[PDB]
Amino acid sequence: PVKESSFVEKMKKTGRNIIVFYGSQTGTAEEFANRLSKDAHRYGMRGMSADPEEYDLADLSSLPEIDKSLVVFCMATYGEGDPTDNAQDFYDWLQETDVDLTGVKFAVFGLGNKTYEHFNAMGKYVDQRLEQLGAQRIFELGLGDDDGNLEEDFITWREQFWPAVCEFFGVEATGEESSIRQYELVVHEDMDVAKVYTGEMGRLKSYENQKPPFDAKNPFLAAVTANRKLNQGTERHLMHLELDISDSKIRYESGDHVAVYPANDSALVNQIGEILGADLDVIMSLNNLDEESNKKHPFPCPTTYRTALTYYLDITNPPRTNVLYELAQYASEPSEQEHLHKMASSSGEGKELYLSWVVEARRHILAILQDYPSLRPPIDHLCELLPRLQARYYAIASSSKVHPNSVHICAVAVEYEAKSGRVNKGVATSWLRAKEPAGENGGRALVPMFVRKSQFRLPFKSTTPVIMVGPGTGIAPFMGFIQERAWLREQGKEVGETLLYYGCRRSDEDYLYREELARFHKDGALTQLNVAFSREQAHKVYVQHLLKRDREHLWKLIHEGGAHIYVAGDARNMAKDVQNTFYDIVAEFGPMEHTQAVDYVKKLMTKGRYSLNVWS
Ligand SMILES: Cc1cc2nc3c(=O)[nH]c(=O)nc-3n(C[C@H](O)[C@H](O)[C@H](O)COP(=O)(O)OP(=O)(O)OC[C@H]3O[C@@H](n4cnc5c(N)ncnc54)[C@H](O)[C@@H]3O)c2cc1C
Ligand SMILES: NC(=O)c1ccc[n+]([C@@H]2O[C@H](COP(=O)([O-])OP(=O)(O)OC[C@H]3O[C@@H](n4cnc5c(N)ncnc54)[C@H](OP(=O)(O)O)[C@@H]3O)[C@@H](O)[C@H]2O)c1
Ligand SMILES: Cc1cc2nc3c(=O)[nH]c(=O)nc-3n(C[C@H](O)[C@H](O)[C@H](O)COP(=O)(O)O)c2cc1C
Repeated sequence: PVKESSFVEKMKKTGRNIIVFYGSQTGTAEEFANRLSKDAHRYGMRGMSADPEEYDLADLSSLPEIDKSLVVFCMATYGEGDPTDNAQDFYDWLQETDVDLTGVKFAVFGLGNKTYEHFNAMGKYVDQRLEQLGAQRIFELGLGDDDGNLEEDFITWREQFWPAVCEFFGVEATGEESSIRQYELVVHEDMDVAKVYTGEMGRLKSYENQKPPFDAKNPFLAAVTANRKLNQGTERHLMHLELDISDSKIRYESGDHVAVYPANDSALVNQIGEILGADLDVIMSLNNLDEESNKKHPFPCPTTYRTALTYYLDITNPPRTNVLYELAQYASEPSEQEHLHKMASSSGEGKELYLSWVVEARRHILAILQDYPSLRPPIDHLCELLPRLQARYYAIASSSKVHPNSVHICAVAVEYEAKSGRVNKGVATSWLRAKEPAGENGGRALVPMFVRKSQFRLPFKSTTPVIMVGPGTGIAPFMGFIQERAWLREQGKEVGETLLYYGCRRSDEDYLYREELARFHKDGALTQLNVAFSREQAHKVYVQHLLKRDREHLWKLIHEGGAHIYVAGDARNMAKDVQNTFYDIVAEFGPMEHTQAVDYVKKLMTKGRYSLNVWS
């Protein structure tokens, strides 16, 4: 990327004394950064949030040139305790630099967690490194946990952070409070249709005029060739889709991920407009009131409210506390204005109400507008407050050795009864489920997508043994692994053992790729096809039980055969239980104490022989 000029100079030229950097992948850290940046005004200060990737952090050395200057880092962790893609350069710089940061004042809030090994790795590193470099910490490191409730961890940290800042710099709670807007509304009663965004992510008309290379800013509209129901029963809906990436020049390997940009439910969009009495077809733009910022709009503009609510805004996840806080002013019934205002509390009934009535109940914006009927905010402000609609990732279920021009997806459609009382539908899966191949040329079901390279890969040597554990939709990446493994064999190569440990409720309910797997097994592509049917008997039978059963042979492949272990699917419980079972296997056949088995297994991970492709 081409770097922006010195952030320190921008701050000087714009009267800013605090800058907040975000290492964000799915926007969580980015949003916290903006919240902190906006907070500054309430304390006699002025800040800006910034993407570290667009700057050279070596300029931190010049920050002391600004009086009462301070830098805050909101850093989330990804991969294997890595830094977010956008924080890679900063991370590389921190280890390599020897620059002296004497005079620099900092604070760090990490978006870390517990269902992962190095929980909050990045956050801890930045906070530690800046100090080593000579900078002085102005407030304790924050350790947020997305497994419980990050929002609340942030609220807690934030509540103590500002007072600490005011006391150190000797500033007053000046601003106190008062509704402030980041963007101004400009309605376009004309506008040449050719310059109105209709859902594209980057360059205007980029969805209609496709031009490579394609990525997150320029997605490729892949035609949906196939979309079929995978499960045999009716309990749920599991689907297999095939996206045509021919002529896109996109490359991929088994184990990578495919991201898609979905469209919200039209009915839901319609109702929001209706309940607010807003005309959704109004063409408009929301322009930053700060003419100096590079963030000219909250989303592609000009555009209609309908398009924004459909392709650019998140209207289904529970609104964050600051959003409800800003909306409170539009609730005409006192008790309702009060509940909304108190959602941002660090303790008490207001906090409990938020955790239960909003988060736990999974109340999206429309639900709140319906249940607190006096809340009728203007459409333009709400659009400024809502977070951006994020792309959804899927473990590519095919091998490029076999399907170089097609990317496959295996997904379960999300649809559940929320405690809010309504049925919530998953944005991307509901949208993907409705995509229909059409028929030859009559209608073209297109899916905006791009590929994100992962580190989940089959061994370089075809002879290395492979142990795959992926129950449920965790089978997704392994279909690619297996197609490729079978391919290698077909190509005359010597392939080591390939074992699949799969699981589903019942063979006649949701045994995904039943036919394909049976075929691969029959042809020898799969050395063993171990399937745990969890509900075909009174007790549970899970993949870990099969692993325990085969402990002796697996240990042989692991300790003597240099086998590679892969775990995909549920990251919350399955992955951990599977990990624990491997601990026990190693502990028995080592032999060695549990503590040592853990180390042994954690080493396999570091040496690239124990990989994960899990999610929640
Ligand atoms: C690297 C990676 C790979 C992935 N690979 C796959 C894959 O191969 N296949 C696949 O199916 N998915 C996969 N996912 C999950 C995928 O990205 C989507 O999250 C999933 O398909 C649902 O998206 P959605 O937009 O339909 O749902 P959304 O509208 O985004 O809603 C999902 C949210 O709803 C909530 N939720 C769901 N069920 C309930 C319930 N019963 N009660 C309360 N809350 C609930 C949760 O908070 C969840 O976060 C992957 C994720 C990552 C990060
Ligand atoms: N937030 C929520 O409330 C919520 C609720 C449901 C699902 N989800 C999400 O939706 C996804 C469901 O994916 P899926 O359809 O592919 O999986 P799935 O069908 O639910 O499960 C696959 C197989 O794994 C078994 N299993 C359950 N717990 C296990 C454990 N601890 N260890 C080993 N095996 C276990 C299941 O048996 P049994 O089911 O009989 O135990 C089943 O046979 C998950 O990634 C999850 O994050 C979220
Ligand atoms: C694919 C994936 C990998 C993750 N890996 C880690 C990890 O190694 N350590 C950790 O503490 N959290 C991990 N998390 C959780 C994030 O750190 C946490 O959800 C954070 O709030 C995300 O912030 P963001 O939206 O700003 O990127 C992971 C989340 C996803 C989706």
